Amino acid sequence: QTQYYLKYFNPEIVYPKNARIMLDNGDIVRSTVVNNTSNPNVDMTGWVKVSSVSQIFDETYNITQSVINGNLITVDNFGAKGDGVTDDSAAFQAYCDSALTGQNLYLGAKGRYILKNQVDLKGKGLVGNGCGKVSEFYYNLGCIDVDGSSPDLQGKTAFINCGPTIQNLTARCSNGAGKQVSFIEIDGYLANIDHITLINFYNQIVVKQALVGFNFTNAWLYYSQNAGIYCEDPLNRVSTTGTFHNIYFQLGDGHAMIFDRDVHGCDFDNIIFESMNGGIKARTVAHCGFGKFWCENLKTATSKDWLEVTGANSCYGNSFTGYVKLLGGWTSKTSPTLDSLPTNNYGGVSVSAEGISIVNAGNKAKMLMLPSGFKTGNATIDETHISSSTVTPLVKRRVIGADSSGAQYLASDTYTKLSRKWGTYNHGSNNAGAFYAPMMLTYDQSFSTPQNNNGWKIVKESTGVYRVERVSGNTSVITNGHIVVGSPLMGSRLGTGTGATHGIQMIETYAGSWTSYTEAAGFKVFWRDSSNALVDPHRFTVAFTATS
Amino acid sequence: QTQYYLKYFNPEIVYPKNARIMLDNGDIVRSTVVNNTSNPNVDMTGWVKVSSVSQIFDETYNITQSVINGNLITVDNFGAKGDGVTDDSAAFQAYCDSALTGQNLYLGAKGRYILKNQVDLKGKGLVGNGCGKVSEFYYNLGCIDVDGSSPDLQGKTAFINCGPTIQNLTARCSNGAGKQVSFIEIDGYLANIDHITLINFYNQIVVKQALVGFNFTNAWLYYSQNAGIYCEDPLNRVSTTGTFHNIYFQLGDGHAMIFDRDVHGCDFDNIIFESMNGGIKARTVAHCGFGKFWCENLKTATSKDWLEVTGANSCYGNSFTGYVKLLGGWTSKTSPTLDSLPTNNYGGVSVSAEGISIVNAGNKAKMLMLPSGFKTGNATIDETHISSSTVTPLVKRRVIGADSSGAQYLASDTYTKLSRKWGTYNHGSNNAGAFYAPMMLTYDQSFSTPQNNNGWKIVKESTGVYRVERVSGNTSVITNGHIVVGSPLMGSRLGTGTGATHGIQMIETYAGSWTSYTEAAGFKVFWRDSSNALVDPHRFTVAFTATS
Amino acid sequence: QTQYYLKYFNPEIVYPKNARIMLDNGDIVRSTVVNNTSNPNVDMTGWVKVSSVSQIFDETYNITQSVINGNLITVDNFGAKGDGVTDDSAAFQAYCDSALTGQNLYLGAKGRYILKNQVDLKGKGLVGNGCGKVSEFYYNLGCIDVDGSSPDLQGKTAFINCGPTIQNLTARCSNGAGKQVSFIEIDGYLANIDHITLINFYNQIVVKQALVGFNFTNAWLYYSQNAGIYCEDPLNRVSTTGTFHNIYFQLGDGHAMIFDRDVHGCDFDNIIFESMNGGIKARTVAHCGFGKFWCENLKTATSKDWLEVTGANSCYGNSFTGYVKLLGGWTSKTSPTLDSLPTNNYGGVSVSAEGISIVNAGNKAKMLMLPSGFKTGNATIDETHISSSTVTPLVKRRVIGADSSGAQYLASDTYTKLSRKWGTYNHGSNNAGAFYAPMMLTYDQSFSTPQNNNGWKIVKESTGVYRVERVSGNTSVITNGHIVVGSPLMGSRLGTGTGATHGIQMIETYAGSWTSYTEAAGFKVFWRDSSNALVDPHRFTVAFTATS
Repeated sequence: QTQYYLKYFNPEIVYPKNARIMLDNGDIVRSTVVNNTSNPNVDMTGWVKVSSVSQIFDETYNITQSVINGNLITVDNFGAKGDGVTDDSAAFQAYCDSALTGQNLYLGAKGRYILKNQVDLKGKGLVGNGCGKVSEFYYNLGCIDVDGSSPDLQGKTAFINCGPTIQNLTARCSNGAGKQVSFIEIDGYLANIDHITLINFYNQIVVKQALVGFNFTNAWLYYSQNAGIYCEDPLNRVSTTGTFHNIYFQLGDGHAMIFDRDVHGCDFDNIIFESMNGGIKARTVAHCGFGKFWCENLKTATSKDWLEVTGANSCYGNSFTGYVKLLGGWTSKTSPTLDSLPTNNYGGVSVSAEGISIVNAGNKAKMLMLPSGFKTGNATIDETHISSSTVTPLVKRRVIGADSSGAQYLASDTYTKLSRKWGTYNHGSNNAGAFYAPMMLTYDQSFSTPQNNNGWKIVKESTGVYRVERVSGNTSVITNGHIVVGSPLMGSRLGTGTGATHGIQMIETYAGSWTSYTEAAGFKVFWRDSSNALVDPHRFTVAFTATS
Repeated sequence: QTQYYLKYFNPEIVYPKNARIMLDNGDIVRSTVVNNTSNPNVDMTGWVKVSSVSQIFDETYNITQSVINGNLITVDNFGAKGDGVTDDSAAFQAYCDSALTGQNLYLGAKGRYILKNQVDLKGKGLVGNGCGKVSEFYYNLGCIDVDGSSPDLQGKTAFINCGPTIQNLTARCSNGAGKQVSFIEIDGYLANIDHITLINFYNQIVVKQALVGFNFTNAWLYYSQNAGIYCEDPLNRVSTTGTFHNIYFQLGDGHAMIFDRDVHGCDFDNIIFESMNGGIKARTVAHCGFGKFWCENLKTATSKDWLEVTGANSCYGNSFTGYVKLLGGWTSKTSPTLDSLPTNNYGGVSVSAEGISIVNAGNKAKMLMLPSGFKTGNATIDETHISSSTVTPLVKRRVIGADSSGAQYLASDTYTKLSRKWGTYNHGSNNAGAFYAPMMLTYDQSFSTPQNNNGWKIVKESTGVYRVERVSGNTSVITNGHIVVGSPLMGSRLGTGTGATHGIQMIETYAGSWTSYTEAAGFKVFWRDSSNALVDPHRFTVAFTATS
Repeated sequence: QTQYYLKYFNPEIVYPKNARIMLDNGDIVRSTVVNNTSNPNVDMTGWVKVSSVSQIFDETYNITQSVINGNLITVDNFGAKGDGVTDDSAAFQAYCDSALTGQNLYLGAKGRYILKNQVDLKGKGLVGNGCGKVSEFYYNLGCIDVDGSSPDLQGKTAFINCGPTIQNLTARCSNGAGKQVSFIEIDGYLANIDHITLINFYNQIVVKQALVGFNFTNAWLYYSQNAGIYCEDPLNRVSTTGTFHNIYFQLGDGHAMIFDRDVHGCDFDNIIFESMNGGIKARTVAHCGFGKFWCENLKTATSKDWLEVTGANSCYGNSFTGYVKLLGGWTSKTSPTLDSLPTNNYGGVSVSAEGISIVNAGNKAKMLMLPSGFKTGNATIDETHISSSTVTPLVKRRVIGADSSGAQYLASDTYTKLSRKWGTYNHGSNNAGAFYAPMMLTYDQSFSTPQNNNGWKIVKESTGVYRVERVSGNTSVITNGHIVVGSPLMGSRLGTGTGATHGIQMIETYAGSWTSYTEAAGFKVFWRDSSNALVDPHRFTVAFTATS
């Protein structure tokens, strides 16, 4: 009939260039060649389908719709339904096997994509259609929904061979309790994971080999059965330089993070553990940074450390430099106020409003600064030079008052091998002064061996005459020193109670050393009774200084 | 016919399957059924429009253009013009009400989208078409432009019920000065806000309820009239675990951030306040981390604190661990060098090149470490054990010289209940030594009650005989101690100037304690005149040590 | 003609509205006007091409495909091939010159885009099609590939006038060794750079003018010939407020980052230098934050500092608050344990497991806290008040034992201008006690001038009578003090060995001061021989305290 348009191929006809007819299925074809006698139903040489996007043009750019359709390709291009029912695993696989697709796999605008079989990403990363809250509202708008009841997924990871990107993604496992379905495997060398929400699964993120240049941020990781993030490191490569920031772990049956082996130089900050059964676990944690942690409640456990390091002396070199909030059963081995152990401390510096402290793994030494002052873990505080080769004494300066202008006066002490003093100053008369801790030394004829202080001993020279003298090898001297002789015990060690009167005489180092330069090797003590006869105490003390 | 193609529906004709005719509007329809006698102008059963994307195919994928058009949906799909003039609010609303759209609302590639009415996002997040600089160049390429002169927006927020995402967005309010138009309301529980530029508005980001798992980064927030970020928390839920990083606040008439109530465990880092009239304000700030801030100039105010906490003793537990640059009127209550108050300190640890300090809110105690040493806020420095149950003394070790090999020699002190000494060593003779601070105790017959030092007092036993003895309950002993008797004041308290000679006798703890083991309870002092008769001074001093 | 559809324009025909004919090229046109007699081959007024996307509709939205094609525009829209061979520079330029394109330039889904000529971005930012690993696998899926052998690119930057965004991008330079081809120029004021991988180039990122509000994160920067990031700052604006996080610099022939001039208030964290020939270099680094750095191996250099600051005293105010790992030749001038210099220190606070320290650029002073205690860089440790106007003494409290309940007993010391003591307590008898460091002062008639301690000196008054007296301006007093007179040197400075007996008498400040209130100005010492005659020693010591 001439009242509608419809012509099928006729073998008797010669079709000119640009002639249009219908294929037997009704689709229109256009001849691209002169003298066309080929049947387009069996042989499309010399014909094009007019309803193809390669034959549709955007006049704004003078290009085909075919070209425009290369701007963004998703799993929907390969037949994914995203309908919450149909298995889309074959469409996901076809995307990853395609020659047309780029670095990443993309989801379409709206969809709940069911997966019932493992997808091999073939090195492609994963970009979703939104990072949603943990609710059906968001799952229905955009997510990957792994069917954990699928026999082909039991004990397996849903996505393998992930590229260096996981982002902008909501992913859940439905009906997988007890089936050990993990979400994704990604290599530890070079990754950017950000803005993800993962729900259920056994291990949510499975890291292959070891971390290096691995960046993980802004993740809501809810209801994992074993771990949020799991790194086996089967070859013991040793993980390094991983960052873990802004991660919310909630209501996991296991740990937040499990490293079977060793972690060096990694950074963890702004992490939340809410009703988990474990925090971060590793064999070794070395030279890592830890910032703020908020640890609130345990799922079924009664007590757990926020950081658990299993190796002996294998937690060391760390920076615990943010406040760790502990509520509802969480504990810490990293608090500045924690007492040190002789070994197996969690080694590092700890800085928060609780205190500023520093400790090593394999020793009791620990220093803590608080608003009130200092605390030590080994009953000892050292003061020395930063340089190990410097061998001068130190000087301590301490505020003791005001000068004449009203400014703080800091007085200087002395602590050398030969002198212990504390300085002062009289600003009324403008004179320096000092308080002294003298050397004290006692003679006692009942001693088995003479008492020695700092290379000096007291010996009897003759009746009533005692030398406070230098022993062999003592080349130190007294310079203009102060001398006080103590009280004699006469007749016996207990004493009779009788008294005696003393005088002194200096012992020079060389002729005139004392007379001219007030240098002495020591001094003699002479003891006399009330008749002025020389007499021998059983015991007496002397006190002296080696400087003025 | 005959020289062009055009056939309208004719009720006398039976249209076979695949027949094509034109609707009365000129659009071509194709029959999908045999024996078609239905008028496609009134009833499209058995017909399809050939210019629909459901009838156009991409042969590369063997799918319709309709499917490909599900890859990315924007407000442009719902009639938004983005032309800088036409109100697009209805198109934005239709997007949010549509069954076809995903987690987020998207803008088209290019457009300045005018909004004159409030949009209810219905839980969808917001993704823009670029995070631009603050200039018309970027607004013209891609932004949301809220008409602040619109009566329907006065006193209201432009977008309500935002989902968990705001990203890649430029948004401004035009002609809204004095109209109190705010930009967006987002729930505090689970948010990722990043790469945004917001210009004008009253409150730019309005947080509903309280922060928890709320992450905010990389934002240029210019010219707000009240606040960049405002959290009312009307139910006093208490905000936690919010992160605020890489935010540039510039030329706001009010504050950068206002929390009407309480914030716990939040992190703030790499924040700039340039010509604002306020920094961060809250009622309570507890266990929060603060990193680097650059605060330069105030808009109209003369002086403002970078952090303003209004509650009494409600700033505590914090980490102020980055440098805060203060220029042009900004002040700080968190500097390490700030003197402590007896109460209402901004409590926390403060660490920067200005000093390392720690302070609590409700107490004067504060410790500060600087290159020169230490400073205290309460005129006191404590030194004790980390363990509160340990009750041993401490030992301090201090460099005083070199050993014979040239290495540093650290000498040990003694400070027990019974002994105060400073150790030394003579490496020439290989002898230890010590400097002493003895107990001193004075007898004075004019005292109302005897002087007591450490459980010892001096009493007259008989003429010229005095006991330096233990009082009731003092079970401590002298072991091989040093004894020095001081100078007598004879005849009166002032003294006559006459002298006397002393001797001592030990007082044993048990028979033979001193003679055999040099243990004593105390000692007697005997005083005699020049004729060797026992005499009584009015006043005299003794000095002794309880150890050698 | 009757068995197919084909009709060309015929000037004898009047075409009704909706009539369809073919253009001479075979494309169908439809008349949009009644009585159409215009030839569509020369004049398209009154006609539309039916295969244009402006004539194709998505019935789901009731809009044209033309509108949908505004959702995402890429370089593919302007003829870019992304085929690894064809120069796409003209297509990139057309995109940037187009009225249709938004804030940023976008790549299509898949392609290796060759550029042989410089592209002027015209203020558009750059968004790629993935941030890949450093391998051909990823370059083939999606990258920009700059032809470094192109003569038009020698010595030039490939992209100029970049907008505020660079993201989600992989870019390499092929065959550019020795040709000094740099990648991109971007203004320092307001930038967000994230998730990029850059390979080869001379300078990878060229920052124009100076940093301010410049945010750079998550970047793998491999094989640069001069620098990963270069900032000349030709006008000396001074760079501020830049953030550099999560950057992996690997196998560069030059530095990671070069600032020719000054940097203030910038933040660097989680940075890796692997086999580079330099770290960060700048003229001045002021008030910057440095976090974790992992520096492992040098490419050809033997030794390099991770941070190199060239100006004298131009590294100051900084926070070195993360661990810096140094392996294979990297060195540091920022370690807490490094000895201080008199000048040119890298000034700042340094906090890690190595120690907690603080130092200024232009002074030797440095304090270090370690597990064992403290170390100083200038042989001095100060203890004072935080307030510069407070002029009271300090009290130190130190654990010395236990009280009767078994709690720690902290004893208090005394260090004033007039007194030095250490407190103790006897919990058996419940008595306070103290250890004393007295003032010591010696008389010697051979001194050129009298010895003075704290405003007191000893003068001869008459035969055998000596005054321990206040000098002019000393208004301080003795209150209930302890007095010990030392041993006399008789006859000469050396001493004869004869002795003498002393007594004392107080010198009052006013009549009755000592007798009634135990206040004294000083005291007299009287010396007598065995016949009780007054005698003059040549030299003697006194020790006394100004308080009890």
